Amino acid sequence: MILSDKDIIDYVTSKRIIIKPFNKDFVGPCSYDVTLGDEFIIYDDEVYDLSKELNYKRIKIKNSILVCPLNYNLTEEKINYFKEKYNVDYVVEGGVLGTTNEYIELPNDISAQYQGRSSLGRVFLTSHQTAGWIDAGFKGKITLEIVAFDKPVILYKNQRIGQLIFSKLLSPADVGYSERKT
Amino acid sequence: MILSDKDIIDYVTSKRIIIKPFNKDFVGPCSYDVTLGDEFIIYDDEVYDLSKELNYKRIKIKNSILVCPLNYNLTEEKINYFKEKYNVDYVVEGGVLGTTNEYIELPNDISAQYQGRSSLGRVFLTSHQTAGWIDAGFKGKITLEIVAFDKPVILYKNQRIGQLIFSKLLSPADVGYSERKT
Amino acid sequence: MILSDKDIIDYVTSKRIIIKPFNKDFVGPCSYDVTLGDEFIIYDDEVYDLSKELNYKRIKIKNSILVCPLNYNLTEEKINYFKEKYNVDYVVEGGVLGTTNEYIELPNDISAQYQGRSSLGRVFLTSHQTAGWIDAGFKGKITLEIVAFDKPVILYKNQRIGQLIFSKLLSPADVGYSERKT
Amino acid sequence: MILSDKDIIDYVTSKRIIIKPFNKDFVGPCSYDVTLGDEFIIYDDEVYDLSKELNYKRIKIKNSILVCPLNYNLTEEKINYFKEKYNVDYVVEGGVLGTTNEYIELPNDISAQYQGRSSLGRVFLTSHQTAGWIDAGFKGKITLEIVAFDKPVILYKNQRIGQLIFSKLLSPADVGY
Amino acid sequence: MILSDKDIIDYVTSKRIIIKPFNKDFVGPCSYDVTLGDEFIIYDDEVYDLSKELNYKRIKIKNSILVCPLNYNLTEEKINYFKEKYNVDYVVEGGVLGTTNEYIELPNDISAQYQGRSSLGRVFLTSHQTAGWIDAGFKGKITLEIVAFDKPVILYKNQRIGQLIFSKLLSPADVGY
Amino acid sequence: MILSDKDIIDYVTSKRIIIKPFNKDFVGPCSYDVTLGDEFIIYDDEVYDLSKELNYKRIKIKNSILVCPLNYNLTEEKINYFKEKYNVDYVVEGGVLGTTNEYIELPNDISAQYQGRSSLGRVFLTSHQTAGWIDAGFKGKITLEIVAFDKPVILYKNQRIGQLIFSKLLSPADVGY
Ligand SMILES: Nc1ccn([C@H]2C[C@H](O)[C@@H](COP(=O)(O)OP(=O)(O)OP(=O)(O)O)O2)c(=O)n1
Ligand SMILES: Nc1ccn([C@H]2C[C@H](O)[C@@H](COP(=O)(O)OP(=O)(O)OP(=O)(O)O)O2)c(=O)n1
Ligand SMILES: Nc1ccn([C@H]2C[C@H](O)[C@@H](COP(=O)(O)OP(=O)(O)OP(=O)(O)O)O2)c(=O)n1
Repeated sequence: MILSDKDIIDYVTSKRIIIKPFNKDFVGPCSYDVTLGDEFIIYDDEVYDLSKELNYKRIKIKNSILVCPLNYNLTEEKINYFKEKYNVDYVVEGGVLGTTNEYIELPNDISAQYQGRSSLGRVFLTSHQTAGWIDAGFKGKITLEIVAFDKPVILYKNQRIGQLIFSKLLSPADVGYSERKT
Repeated sequence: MILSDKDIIDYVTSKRIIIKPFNKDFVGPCSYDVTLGDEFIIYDDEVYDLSKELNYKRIKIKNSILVCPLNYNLTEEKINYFKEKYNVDYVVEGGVLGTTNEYIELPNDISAQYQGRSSLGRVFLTSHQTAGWIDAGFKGKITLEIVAFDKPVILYKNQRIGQLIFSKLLSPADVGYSERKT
Repeated sequence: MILSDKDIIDYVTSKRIIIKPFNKDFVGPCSYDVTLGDEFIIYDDEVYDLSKELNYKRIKIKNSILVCPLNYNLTEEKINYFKEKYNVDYVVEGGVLGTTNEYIELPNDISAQYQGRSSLGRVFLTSHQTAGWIDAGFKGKITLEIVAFDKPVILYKNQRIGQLIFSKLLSPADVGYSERKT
Repeated sequence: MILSDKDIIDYVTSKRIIIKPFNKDFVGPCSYDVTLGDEFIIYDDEVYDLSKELNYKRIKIKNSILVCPLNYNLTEEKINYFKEKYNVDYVVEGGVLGTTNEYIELPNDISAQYQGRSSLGRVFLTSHQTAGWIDAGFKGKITLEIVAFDKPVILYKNQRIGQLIFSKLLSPADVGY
Repeated sequence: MILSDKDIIDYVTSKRIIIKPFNKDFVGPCSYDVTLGDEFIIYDDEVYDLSKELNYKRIKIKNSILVCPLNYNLTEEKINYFKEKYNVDYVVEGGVLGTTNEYIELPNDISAQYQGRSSLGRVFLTSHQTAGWIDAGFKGKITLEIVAFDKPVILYKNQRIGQLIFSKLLSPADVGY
Repeated sequence: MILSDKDIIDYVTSKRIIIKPFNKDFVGPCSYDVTLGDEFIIYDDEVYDLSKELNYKRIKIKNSILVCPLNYNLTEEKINYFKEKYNVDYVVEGGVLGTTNEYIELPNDISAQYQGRSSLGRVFLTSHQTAGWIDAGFKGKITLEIVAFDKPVILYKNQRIGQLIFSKLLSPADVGY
């Protein structure tokens, strides 16, 4: 069973589900809208080998960024052309990592799924390529995997980028660890 | 909890969930198969800026369409080559918008998720790049975001293209508005 | 409602849900980790027409494989360069079919969703492009659709590749057929 | 998860839950009202020994019955007094077994609970001694255990006597029997 | 699906479930304790005929009441004996209607069941004849059907008398009434 | 959501729900049958005052007990008559407290309801005065409130006396106590 708006409000009110910052107007019929942070990550390696720590570069946009499909063959000329014509702060091609502004904490009886917003899916822009299910007990912001599959797409800082859908677990889960006191 | 075939039939029978047209043979163990409409949309802009109304072209296929991966570099020669060799009515590359033939209406206690069919996923053809969850209270046909990630794929008008999975909400949702009478 | 770790263990113990081979340490708060088999499939056709039986080649890796994004333009020189530098057994570009080592059987009251692991999504590598919901009653291994969307990614035989999330059905489903005896 | 009016309607429509006879007006927010049959059973043995076959007499009423609390001492004169004053066809004291008019069949994924009617509870008349849960897979009419705890109560043939609350099972049961 | 302490707290906080008055200390693992009001109702007619309007007397107690089993034969001397020995304000035999202090309102997606307090059950005192399920959409105080089955039992004004167990409905009900 | 036979089996196997002793044959479509212990408690005070400590006598039977309705007037001759005719070890009238043989422990996500056996309900014998819901987190044997409402009923040591219906909680409870 998926939590409706009424449930989302209840759980947030009692702190069963943490959402920071929380915006009551972001609560939908059965989901909670999340927004795009201004910090992005761009990898800098020939190939990705998870056995190692990948090399990357961190950038912060003032207002917007243009995400181009892979192999868009971006040149210095094309970049300045886009920045001037569309007033974007940064221009990237291929995959780029983003983050939600929202930090969340899930209880042991709730799992959440993140999904990119439909209006962006409509222009072939995704902010997550996997199902996006999150383990009960999870604490943190949501990492976004942004990729455009047709034409370059303009994304704006703080814009609604996706939604979290909350589902009840059949039973309380062992989140992986337990803590007590002296 | 996901609705089984028995539940799907019940809800459709009592009009709790509207599906038009409805085909009882499209009801699976825990989903409902939907079909591909003959109308598609192709955007025509350098970049996609959601602040504006995107430019596009509407096409209607007589029977089939060939969807090629992005940057397939389609030329007039290649198009006629495909149309003649595979008898396809249209040839496109990159993302293309489609629609289900089916129109649905969801009650305030049901959310639905659309997923592209497995047989097509098996050939790297997707008709939705996001989770595809639909808000309770939704009314309308399903918009498809079609993209091929390996080789061109032939799609046929009216073919089963995906499935809707229905989930119960924990509580009735506020669909966003309420209506009364004089 | 999604099954928690406690439920997963219960169902596996009573054989309601079959998982072979089963590793108790693969049970998470609300999912079960699956691993990557050593056999892969690569299609060999100009276009994919589902009306026919697609041509393909089966390969078996000794330890690892390098999955490059589509149109990576792999040459014999580049392949030997990768195999020597990263010690990979095979080098492929575009979509490649894989399989989980695990074979599963789902009861008539459970549906499962497969999702690629987050650590790999983080490097733009997916092992399924659709929602990945599996019908109740399903029996078999999970077919993986592997695609890299940014840079080549190294995958290792037997590594955890994704997770199965189990959901209860609202009612028992008709899996499609029934069997009796003389 | 208790079935709401809409769910009850759905399950009856698809024959997942059988209710014969069925009246849509008996469907409440989350229950289905059942009615009192005209047939009753009165045990005639000295004590109840479940290890033995119980003797009883079958009683059928035309319109109504007066249920008196145990030890009401129903003399021959008192019974006639009650029949003429309240127009009851039969007068009994202590326990009496009745039955719903409705015959039901439950699927392997539903369990139901029978509850006596609220209005009757308020006059200390009960139609069930136990909680009233009915196994998934059950088939049959519902046996009523009628007892009055304060003063005599008149029951009418075919009157609503209680309700069935339907609950979903977490998983399908093995209704082999 | 029965609501746990955390759920009850949430539903009361957002006013999905109304409970007036409300005391957080009455919230248990999966129920909410309710208390006994000082007002009771005693029927004064010879028999219960639901087809007619019932006559009754309104009784209000200051502190406590002694509930005796039916046919306890409460002579004038016995009543005074009980009042002086147990300091009860009123002595009654057989059934007596009471009410919870708490007024509740249930949403269209919740049904509740009232259950008599365990400690009282152990002394054979019941405060409800039926299963106790309350329709989704219900509004009002809970009517108590009090009867003692073994020996007289003293009940105190405002004491915890039972509990409400809340259950989720599978779907929203049509609480038009 | 009520647990089905398969769920009960799973929860007992993983020790989520403790039942000692446990017999797989007692698992029904959606319940678990419990049995009658040989120990009973009979209160010996004039009235029940929960504000005070209750006096009682401990009774243990070898094989069976005869439960008579209240005010059955069990003279010395009547008792011997019943013992010799029905081979019962003890004869009591009114309420008697019993206990299940089974000891249980419930997890923070399950609540259980005890219900008296159907066959016994049909002979107007009840083993619980309240609805019977048991808090999540509970540990212990189940106390039985036995009362006969029609005629004397013979109960046998170790016989199935009722059943436990297990329900899932919507969320985990805070079973601190
Ligand atoms: N008030 C009642 C009483 C009984 N029954 C039904 C359900 C029971 O399963 C059946 C009686 O079965 P048994 O005669 O076999 O009684 P048992 O005690 O021997 O078995 P069980 O405990 O399963 O009822 O009748 C009913 O619908 N309403
Ligand atoms: N112990 C009780 C008894 C009753 N009620 C409430 C719920 C009932 O719906 C209402 C009584 O309604 P009616 O007077 O209309 O009784 P009816 O039998 O005629 O209708 P119903 O079967 O719906 O109760 O009072 C309650 O909260 N506690
Ligand atoms: N038939 C019964 C009666 C009681 N109990 C258990 C569950 C109760 O929580 C406990 C009795 O607790 P108390 O002695 O504290 O009774 P109280 O009324 O004071 O508290 P509570 O209302 O929680 O029971 O015994 C049981 O399993 N079966």
